[PDB]
Amino acid sequence: ALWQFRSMIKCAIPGSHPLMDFNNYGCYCGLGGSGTPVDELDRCCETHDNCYRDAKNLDSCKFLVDNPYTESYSYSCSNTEITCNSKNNACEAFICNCDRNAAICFSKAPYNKEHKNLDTKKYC
Ligand SMILES: CCCCCCCCOS(=O)(=O)[O-]
Ligand SMILES: [Ca+2]
Ligand SMILES: [Cl-]
Repeated sequence: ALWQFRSMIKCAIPGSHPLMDFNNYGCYCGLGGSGTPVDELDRCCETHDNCYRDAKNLDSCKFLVDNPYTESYSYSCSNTEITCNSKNNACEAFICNCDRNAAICFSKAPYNKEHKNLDTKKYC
């Protein structure tokens, strides 16, 4: 679930402001996205959007009727270490990892204020 995603990011990147920070960033961090990613971070989101694309096409998520951001799952945090609990079932585990990997990715990609609120129509 999205709330869990924001929570997950706040775990891997402490003083973070997930939504303020990762929405409308680059050409992929946000609703949808196209064009060439603008940097390592924008790439993290491209990967995340593909992971969510596979998720819906996953047999294990056949009963999930909406966007993966509505799929709730089970994760824990410890020392900015994100764990996807084994109690998660197929679809959840999967979606949990799309998120986890994204948080980790986000925490290791440079952040360039210039790529925030980028003009998509003009550069994507
Ligand atoms: C352009 C941003 C769209 C998504 C905004 C946040 C939607 C979810 O809000 S939440 O259910 O408390 O995690
Ligand atoms: Ca996106
Ligand atoms: Cl995204």
